Amino acid sequence: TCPFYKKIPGTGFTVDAFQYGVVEGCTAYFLTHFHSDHYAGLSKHFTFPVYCSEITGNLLKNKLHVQEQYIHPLPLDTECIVNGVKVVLLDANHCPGAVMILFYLPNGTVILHTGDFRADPSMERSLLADQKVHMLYLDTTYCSPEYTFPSQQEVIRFAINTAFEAVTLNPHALVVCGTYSIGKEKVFLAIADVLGSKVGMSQEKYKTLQCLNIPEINSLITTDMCSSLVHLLPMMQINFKGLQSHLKKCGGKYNQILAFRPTGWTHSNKFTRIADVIPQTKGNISIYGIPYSEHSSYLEMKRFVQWLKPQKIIPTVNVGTWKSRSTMEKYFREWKLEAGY
Ligand code: NI
Repeated sequence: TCPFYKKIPGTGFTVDAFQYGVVEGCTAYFLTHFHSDHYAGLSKHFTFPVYCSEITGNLLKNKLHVQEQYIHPLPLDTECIVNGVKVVLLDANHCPGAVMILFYLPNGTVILHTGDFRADPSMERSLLADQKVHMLYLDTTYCSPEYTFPSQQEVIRFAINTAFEAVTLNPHALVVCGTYSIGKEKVFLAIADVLGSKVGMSQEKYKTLQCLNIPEINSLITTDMCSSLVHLLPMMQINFKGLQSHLKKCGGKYNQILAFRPTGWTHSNKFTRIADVIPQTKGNISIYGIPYSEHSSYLEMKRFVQWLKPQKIIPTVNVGTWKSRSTMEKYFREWKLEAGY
């Protein structure tokens, strides 16, 4: 059944709860972002109101074929009424179109649901600074102090310089970037841009990127692989076998591949800086794992929660085992005591 942590008390609202059949009493289904764990169950046959950002709305229409009448896009940073309840959507700093949702309850409670987020100090000067938040429904993906990672800016810097050097040493070297969902477009766009190429991809992925209101996008991407030296591939196909495979297809136009696997956290974060990264090599093919996260580090999450001073925190991630639940509850208490709320 739909779990309590997907239900908004005092409303008929649910968040990211599309795979339980009909949910009894739900009058509006909110969708935080277009990632399959969150949208799972949506299709052309859904006939209930979906509320989401304009970008997520494009993806529901064009990729899932949900019928326009059931898609209710809302502007960000704007007080809106939904079945008689004041709500605001805010940028979640996750993937394109991803939002947090502020619910203002008739009883006077204020609830923030973060969807998936990477906390940032910039959020401390959004509409959140304006009033008190009583309940936080929190993206707890990396809620443990071993989870450090560098800034997005540091990670893009590294990838830019790595690829530029490699291609300038060898003009017949091809760059490949893995993907399996939206998000992390900056990796392949910033590399494409330093190399004066467009990025080349399948027609399915091109369609996906054309929904995202990215400015000047027609100048940045293409479906003509031949014209491009930055290729996007399914993340599955980023390994030496599927790379060699792919290298055959380019027909002697390239003799080397330099490939990137944008990972979340991996255990070399606990010993190795971004400056000191190395790839896995097999001949003319190299693979860099780079830790580009679109989720909060443990410290970023800690700071956001200590700024917000919520009265109750309900985790939405890693809730499936008693050990995780108990560990999280400990950090929540530490934070509270350190900060005096
Ligand atoms: Ni996500």
